[PDB]
Amino acid sequence: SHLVKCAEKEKTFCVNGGECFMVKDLSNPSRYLCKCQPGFTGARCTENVPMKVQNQEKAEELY
Repeated sequence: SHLVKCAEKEKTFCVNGGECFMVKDLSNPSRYLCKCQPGFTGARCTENVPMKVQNQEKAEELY
């Protein structure tokens, strides 16, 4: 059940720099495990989420 890196055809399975791996064991089809970037959600790590206090746009988080 080792985390072997997804082949190029599959590395796109997780986006936004999501480091795609696959649980290498002779049971599952190709069950994925993606070490996604801090502040992403969804199966494919498609939707970004608050990295900062991403709501206080007035606060000096933007600039």
